[PDB]
Amino acid sequence: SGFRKMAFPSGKVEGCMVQVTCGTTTLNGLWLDDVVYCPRHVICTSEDMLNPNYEDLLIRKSNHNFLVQAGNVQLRVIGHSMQNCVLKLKVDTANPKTPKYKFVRIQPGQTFSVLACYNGSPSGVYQCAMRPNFTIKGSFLNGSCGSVGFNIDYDCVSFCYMHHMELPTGVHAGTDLEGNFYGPFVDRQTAQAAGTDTTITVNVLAWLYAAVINGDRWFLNRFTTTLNDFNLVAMKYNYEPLTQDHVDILGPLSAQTGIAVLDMCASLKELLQNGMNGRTILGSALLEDEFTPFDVVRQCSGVTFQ
Amino acid sequence: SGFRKMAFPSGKVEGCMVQVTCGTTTLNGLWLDDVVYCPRHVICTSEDMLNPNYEDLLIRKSNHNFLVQAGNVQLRVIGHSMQNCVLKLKVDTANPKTPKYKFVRIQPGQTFSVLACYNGSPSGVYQCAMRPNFTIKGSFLNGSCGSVGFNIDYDCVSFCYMHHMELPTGVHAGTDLEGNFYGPFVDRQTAQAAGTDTTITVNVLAWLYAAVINGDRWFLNRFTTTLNDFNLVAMKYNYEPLTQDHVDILGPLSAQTGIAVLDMCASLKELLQNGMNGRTILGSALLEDEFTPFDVVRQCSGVTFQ
Ligand SMILES: *[C@](O)(C(=O)NC1CC1)[C@H](CCCC)NC(=O)[C@@H]1[C@@H]2[C@H](CN1C(=O)[C@@H](NC(=O)NC1(CS(=O)(=O)C(C)(C)C)CCCCC1)C(C)(C)C)C2(C)C
Ligand SMILES: *[C@](O)(C(=O)NC1CC1)[C@H](CCCC)NC(=O)[C@@H]1[C@@H]2[C@H](CN1C(=O)[C@@H](NC(=O)NC1(CS(=O)(=O)C(C)(C)C)CCCCC1)C(C)(C)C)C2(C)C
Repeated sequence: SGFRKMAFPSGKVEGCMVQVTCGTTTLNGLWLDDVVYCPRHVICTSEDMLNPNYEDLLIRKSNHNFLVQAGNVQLRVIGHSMQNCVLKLKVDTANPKTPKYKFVRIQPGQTFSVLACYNGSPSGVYQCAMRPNFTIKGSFLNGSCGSVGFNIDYDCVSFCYMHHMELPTGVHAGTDLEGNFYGPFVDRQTAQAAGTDTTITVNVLAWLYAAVINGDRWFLNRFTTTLNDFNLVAMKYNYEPLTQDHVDILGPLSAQTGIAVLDMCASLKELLQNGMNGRTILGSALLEDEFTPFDVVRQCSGVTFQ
Repeated sequence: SGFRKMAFPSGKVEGCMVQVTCGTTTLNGLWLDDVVYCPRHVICTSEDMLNPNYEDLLIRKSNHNFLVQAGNVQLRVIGHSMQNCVLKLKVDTANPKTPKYKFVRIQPGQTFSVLACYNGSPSGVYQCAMRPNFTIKGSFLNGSCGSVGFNIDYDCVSFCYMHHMELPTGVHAGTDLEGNFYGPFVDRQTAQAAGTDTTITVNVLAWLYAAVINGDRWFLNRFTTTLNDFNLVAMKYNYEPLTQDHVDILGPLSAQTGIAVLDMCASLKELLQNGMNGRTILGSALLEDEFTPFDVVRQCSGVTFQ
């Protein structure tokens, strides 16, 4: 038993991390085959971030301006190209540790593991979720740009995030591995609007099911609620609308615990209105929304990977 | 910025996990050089748990009763020996991916990363701490026995834990890599006394320093205390006696934030007596004691490893 925030094993991603330097800016790059992916704003200076012209800046840059290192052994940049907000630094050596990689663009509510790197060296791994406002609550300092988020299907590493920048609130934003930002953000140092964050309801319900499997059962009621009456209670506390598809996704968890989704909704319908009086659920005093239904099945069935 | 429970990169540990099978029992083993380490109760059946005689049980077993597989490769066992509560299976092939390993026995209050494994395959990594009662709050199912805990010291992997069994309270217990259990426990299915769990005070203080660096400063008061008055409040709510040694390690955190340790103790002093009042520090409504001051320095400075 037990329940903790689990990140995927980072072994297959550590071998793809390199150091990328352009002038005085040093950040991380993703070395897959003979291509090195990194944030395109590595070619900028201090006052270039304020209003950059990336086309004009890349043109004044040449191949010997990019310094790519993989540990002590180096790589020679052969051809630089731009794809949206990421830089394609092609090299003369193909990565022998290239795994079965995969480029995916995730939806708000899905979780992934982040391998935080500095100077091309892995520092730590942790799990987080893409918030409904297309930001992530991660842990990043200077030098962490280029760190990637990923999942493992089985042997297929699914890259889905690359860190770019930090918001004034303290959350973080980035792109997929094709250079397209998550959200309405642009890679420019200027104040931009960020949306209001909501609570992922289908994730809170999966977390409550995890609490039932582990023994926490006090939050449970005997009543039921509609699929519409619950949405009234949800949409006040800035919770996210619950659909019929979410009920079908929670099938496995509903069948193992013998508690219908609409029954667990009635338990959640009561918790949001009254509070918790000062109790705890799974060792937490707040409701957790960073566990997808699939994350709960992994921790309560032992799903392993390559 | 940011702060999340962060685990060490598990790349160097994934290549050491193998599958050990003895009869019907299949669990995980640690492959370092030409030795495989696994819990000794792999030789037990279902009836042996109540009262196992490990000497008499091991004698009835031979080298060909132990089958070890590192994925698709079979490791033929040559010599089996028993050291405390772990079994050694010397195989004919040395692990070519043997990292720079190291066997350590951690103290209560220290943290480490756990690589939960099933059938010799890594399932995920998470961070936890050794509780003062020599238990850990982990996440383990059936087949997870043999999963190891570790720290990464630059280029040296420090193995410090191997999972063995689960307690009635939902917590877990195990041994070091020499076979010596953490705590008074013995590997036998029989009611066994566990100790009262206290809160690691030096970790809560370090966690409060992390909140100050990240922006959370509402809990800072204007009082101050010595080292003895705070211990009266701490020892009632089950915290560890705060010693002068704990004040000395928190230097880097106190020097960066400009807040003395005795100053943070007064702010903590009010936090135990008056509660928090539906408030959250670092996004948590409870006080966290699973972050050593070394962990906080790591996330707030950028320590990487090999
Ligand atoms: C990353 O590139 C890196 O690690 N580089 C190596 C050299 C150290 C670096 C690190 C981010 C902090 C964790 N990322 C950046 O420098 C990017 C790029 C420049 C500025 N930033 C960035 O993160 C800004 N944040 C920022 O610009 N946020 C906004 C504007 S704001 O934050 O509202 C304000 C007007 C500055 C107050 C822009 C985009 C949307 C969010 C708001 C800070 C360095 C100030 C944190 C690029 C080109 C965007
Ligand atoms: C591990 O061997 C494994 O993963 N095997 C693979 C093949 C399935 C397995 C993991 C189980 C839970 C994570 N570990 C065990 O089976 C050990 C060994 C037998 C029994 N257990 C075990 O964990 C017991 N727990 C237990 O016995 N705890 C106590 C006694 S008790 O819990 O108070 C009670 C009287 C049984 C209620 C003894 C040890 C100290 C704590 C108390 C359970 C399977 C019941 C969880 C060994 C040989 C100890």
